[PDB]
Amino acid sequence: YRQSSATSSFGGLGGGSVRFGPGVAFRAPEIHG
Repeated sequence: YRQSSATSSFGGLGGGSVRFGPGVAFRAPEIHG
C-alpha cells in the first residue's frame, strides 16, 4: 500500500485512500544504480 506521507496538500487529517497507477506492491529488492 502507498502511504500518503508528508505533503504540502492533502485531502484531510485521515489517511483515507491514495490514488496510484495500476501495478503491484512489492518490497524494494537489493538493486544497483
